[PDB]
Amino acid sequence: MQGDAKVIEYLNAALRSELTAVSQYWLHYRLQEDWGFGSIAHKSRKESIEEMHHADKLIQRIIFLGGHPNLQRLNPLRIGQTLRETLDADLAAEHDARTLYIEARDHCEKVRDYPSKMLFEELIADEEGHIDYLETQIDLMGSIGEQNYGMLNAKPA
Amino acid sequence: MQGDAKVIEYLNAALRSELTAVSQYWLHYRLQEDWGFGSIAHKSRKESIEEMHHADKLIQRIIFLGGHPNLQRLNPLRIGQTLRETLDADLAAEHDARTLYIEARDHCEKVRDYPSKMLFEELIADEEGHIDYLETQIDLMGSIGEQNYGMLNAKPA
Amino acid sequence: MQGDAKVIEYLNAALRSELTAVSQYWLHYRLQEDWGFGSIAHKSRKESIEEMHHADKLIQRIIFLGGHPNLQRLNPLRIGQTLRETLDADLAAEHDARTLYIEARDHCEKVRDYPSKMLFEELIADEEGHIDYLETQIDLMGSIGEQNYGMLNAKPAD
Amino acid sequence: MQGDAKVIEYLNAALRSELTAVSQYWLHYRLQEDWGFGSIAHKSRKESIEEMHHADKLIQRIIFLGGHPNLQRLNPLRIGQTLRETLDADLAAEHDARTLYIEARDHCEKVRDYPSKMLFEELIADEEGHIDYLETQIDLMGSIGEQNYGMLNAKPAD
Amino acid sequence: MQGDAKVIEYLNAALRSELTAVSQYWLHYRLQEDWGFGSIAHKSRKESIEEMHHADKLIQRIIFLGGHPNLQRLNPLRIGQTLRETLDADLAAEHDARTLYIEARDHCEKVRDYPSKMLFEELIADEEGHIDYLETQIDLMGSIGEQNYGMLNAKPAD
Amino acid sequence: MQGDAKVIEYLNAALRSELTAVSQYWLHYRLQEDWGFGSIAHKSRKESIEEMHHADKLIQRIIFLGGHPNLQRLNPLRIGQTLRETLDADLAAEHDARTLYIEARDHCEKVRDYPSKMLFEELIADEEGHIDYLETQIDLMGSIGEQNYGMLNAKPAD
Amino acid sequence: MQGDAKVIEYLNAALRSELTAVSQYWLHYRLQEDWGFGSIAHKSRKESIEEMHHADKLIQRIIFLGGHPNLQRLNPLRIGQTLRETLDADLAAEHDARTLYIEARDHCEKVRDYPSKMLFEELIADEEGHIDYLETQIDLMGSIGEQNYGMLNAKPA
Ligand code: HEM
Ligand code: HEM
Ligand code: HEM
Ligand SMILES: [Fe+3]
Ligand SMILES: [Fe+3]
Ligand SMILES: [Fe+3]
Ligand SMILES: [Fe+3]
Ligand SMILES: [Fe+3]
Ligand SMILES: [Fe+3]
Ligand SMILES: [Fe+3]
Repeated sequence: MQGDAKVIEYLNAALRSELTAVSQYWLHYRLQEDWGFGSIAHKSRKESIEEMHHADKLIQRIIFLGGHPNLQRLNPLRIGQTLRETLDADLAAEHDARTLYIEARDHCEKVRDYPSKMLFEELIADEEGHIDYLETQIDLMGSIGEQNYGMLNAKPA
Repeated sequence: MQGDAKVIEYLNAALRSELTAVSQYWLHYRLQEDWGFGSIAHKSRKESIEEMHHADKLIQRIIFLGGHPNLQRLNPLRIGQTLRETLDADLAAEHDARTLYIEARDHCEKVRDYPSKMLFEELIADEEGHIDYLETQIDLMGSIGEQNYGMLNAKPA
Repeated sequence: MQGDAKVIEYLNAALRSELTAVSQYWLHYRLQEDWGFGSIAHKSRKESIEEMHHADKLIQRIIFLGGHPNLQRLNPLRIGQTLRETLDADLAAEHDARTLYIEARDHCEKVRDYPSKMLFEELIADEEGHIDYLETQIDLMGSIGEQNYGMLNAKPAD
Repeated sequence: MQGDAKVIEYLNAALRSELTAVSQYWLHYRLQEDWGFGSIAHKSRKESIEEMHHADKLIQRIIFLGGHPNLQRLNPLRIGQTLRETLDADLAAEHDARTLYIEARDHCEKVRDYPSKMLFEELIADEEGHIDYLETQIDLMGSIGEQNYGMLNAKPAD
Repeated sequence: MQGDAKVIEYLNAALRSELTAVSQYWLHYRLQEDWGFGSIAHKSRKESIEEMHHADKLIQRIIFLGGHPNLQRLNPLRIGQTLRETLDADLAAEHDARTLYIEARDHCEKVRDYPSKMLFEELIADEEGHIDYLETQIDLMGSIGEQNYGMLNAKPAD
Repeated sequence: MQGDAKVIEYLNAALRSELTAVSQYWLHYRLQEDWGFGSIAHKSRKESIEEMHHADKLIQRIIFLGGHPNLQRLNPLRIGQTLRETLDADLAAEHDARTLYIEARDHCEKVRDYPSKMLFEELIADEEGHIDYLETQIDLMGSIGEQNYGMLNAKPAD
Repeated sequence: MQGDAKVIEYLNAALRSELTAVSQYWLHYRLQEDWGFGSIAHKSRKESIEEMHHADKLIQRIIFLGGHPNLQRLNPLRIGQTLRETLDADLAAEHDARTLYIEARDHCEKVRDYPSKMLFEELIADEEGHIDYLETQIDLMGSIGEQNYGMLNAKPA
């Protein structure tokens, strides 16, 4: 069924966002494990699959509203060089992503597209959940220090 | 059955004490886990539920003696800002709490209310048990140091 | 995640509201048992634990918004002595809570803090189903007598 | 091991008041049951059995102490003539023994017979459990009418 | 159902002699055990419990008959001072009650109270089982020396 | 938890008392087996391990009171050579212990150190049940002969 | 059966040695766990029970040779104040103990009491096993350092 011409645009921008978040944590998963931190790299992995199901949902919904999901392009990817940079790249991502999901959110009701609104309500809560978790790591880290952090976050033969 | 007008007062003061200890470790459970120390925050949690069953018992006993359990007010809550302050706030609490349970204890026999006395005997042993455990943490801590302590006490993705 | 300073005072209020509720539900639990009404007593035990999870959910979130929770105080408790007074009493508490919850949800909707909004909206349903329930006991009290209602909810001497 | 002369008879008045308890309780069981009130009849029965166990512990302790248990005569029993009277009559038997037990509990403190001392401190808590129970059964009875309580404690096809 | 006045007291002397039995037996259990003779102490205990059951049946029957059980006082008990004396003293308690039971068993025949009649004809066979038992334990004792019998009935690490 | 310096010397004494007991019980274990009395031997093995837990419970607590335990020494051991001398011997040790335990509990009651008090009170029951037991073997020795008692507790050549 | 009057003396001296080793590691088990190092305190415990079965064997054997096991006295107990002192007190013990079991060993054959010799062969191998393990700890320790050591060796709520 024909859907708000703008809700779709918003849903595409969103999709460009998760798809970015996907390649970015996936790429982080593989850097952290190769650095010796396979336990945060196990998380970085599940966070990527989580974003995977996010885009899946978004594409589902667009096609519903008779739109065309632009998968073709990503936004600018951030890649840390150090554990801490990895947790910032994610934090700064989840923040941008957020600001957007609300502004898109605040639009779906105006056009009275409510299920598409509570798919932003879902995402917002997810992201914020993800924000919660990132913050704690960076508190944890800059409390016990960046090496213990890594030890705590690695594994031995 | 009508009970010593004072044993009741004592039992209420006690109740005001556990109920304080409940909100204080519960609140600590949620601060420590958000700081990255979910493993001491798992203990802080069970210690709170332990105090939960304590108040439950106290209320049971008052109502027995035909008294009126004042749940309405708590004492002054202590909240650490740092792992160590968290383990002191608890220690100083368990100490006060103790001094009291004995003085109340020493009163139940005089008025010859013995089961109410051996409910202070229970609590005293509990608290002291809890004192035992706190002390060890603060020895452990100020031996291997405050960061290892936290690492030992946290968890990774 | 630096939260809106006004959102936090609303959640802090809901906290003091729920903590209050924990206590007043838990007291009626213990009075009812001792009076005899095993059953309704067992139900108030559980509705207290209900709140126990809500008080917690509030602390969780407040802390995440960078706020500082306040368990240091609670509101005026309504403790009945008859059985109907227990039900009247709980009702009034729920109504109060819901009036607060509806208001806090609107503040959040207006700061565009949506997850707090969905907490208060999931909070409202909670209290409202509670309400539905209580209004049924009192509904049933009117019908079968303020006395057969006690026996229904009384456990036998097992 | 030779006990304090007086401890070895506090034990024997506890034995006395326990055997009467046993008889009394068991009579009510058999009464409350012929009357129609099976459930409370059954509680009445469990409680006889718990005194059976007290009696035993007392007999045991005495013999360890080199004293001679006196199961010969038992106190005057109170037998109810209605359901309401049964609980009453059982509440006084209890109030007595609890009073007895304390007075003995501290004789033991004085002669330094701390395990006897503990026995009694334990026996108190069990007679207290029973009182809290009988009281509460009176509150309930009192409030849901002494006629419905009657029926809450019956059976039909059992 | 209103019983024959006399049947409703034969039942009550059987009740009497049964409760004494119970006490007596149980005392020997606790004695025979502090002495070292655990096994016979344990038989002594099972048998207390079987009288517990007789007492009950008697109490039941009386109440059906509209009579008032009299658990108030019990017969003079015979307490042994040696293992040999315990069995002796238990053998007379038995010879008595068996004698009592028959005399009552045919009162019942005469008033036509055939189920009471049967009760007693049953109680006989159970006191007979016990006699045959105590006798036989005397034969044995008598023959393998009253010192070995002692030990055949003991335990070591139990 | 800075403990009363006098409480600690009492627990230190109980420690030396129990450590002593461990050893003397464990020696009778090994002598009895070698003499033949498998059973009573197996029992002394276990009563030694009993103490093993008490010696431990003392160390635990002392350390918690901020004290310094002393395992460096023990008291004069009583080692019998006959089987009755083993039983006599253990008795005397228990009596000694209990006299110490009763005294230490009173010191604690008076410093208002209640958990140490409840340790010594739970310690007294321990030794007293032990006593009960030993006085039964010797009780049974008097009865069946100082010789059949050995055979009872002897294991056969399996 | 009557046994070498000296093998017995040696076996008693030995017994005085294990019994010393028993109270010493048991006492160490309880100090280390109260300091926050319950995982080395779990070992210190099993090492004590191991020595328990050692004395048990020794007493068995003496009584066999128609001797009288002197349980009455212990040697001078060592008690560390710090994890490291705990691992030295044990090391110095196991060393003394050793020197002795050989000298006793070297005597059982001369008097041609061979099973009593291969009970010293057992003990020697045990002790040396125990020596092996202590050494490794003190290498491990004075390599990663005394705090990591303790962290590695403790546990959290
Ligand atoms: C009068 C005060 C309270 C009493 C008497 C009480 C009592 C209890 C009891 C008895 C249980 C578990 C039953 C069992 O398994 O044995 C329980 C569970 C629980 N309590 Fe409370 N409680 C009190 C207040 C609180 C507070 C202030 C909180 C925190 C806001 C809280 C949070 C919880 C939670 C979350 C559980 C379930 C376990 C879980 O899901 O984590 N309670 N309580
Ligand atoms: C002399 C004092 C008495 C003592 C020490 C005593 C002891 C006991 C004990 C120990 C049990 C079961 C405990 C177990 O299973 O370990 C029991 C059950 C029973 N009691 Fe007694 N009793 C006494 C007197 C009585 C009396 C007066 C009655 C009333 C008729 C009675 C009737 C029964 C019956 C019928 C049972 C079997 C119930 C069952 O366990 O299924 N007893 N008693
Ligand atoms: C002659 C001296 C001792 C001997 C021969 C001895 C022997 C034994 C043996 C053989 C076992 C376990 C049986 C098995 O499962 O294989 C044991 C267990 C035990 N031992 Fe001893 N022991 C002695 C002294 C001590 C001391 C001084 C303590 C500490 C105070 C102690 C504390 C324990 C404890 C607590 C257990 C049971 C496990 C536990 O609950 O932690 N023992 N002993
Ligand atoms: Fe997302
Ligand atoms: Fe507590
Ligand atoms: Fe709620
Ligand atoms: Fe009782
Ligand atoms: Fe019979
Ligand atoms: Fe002991
Ligand atoms: Fe060794």
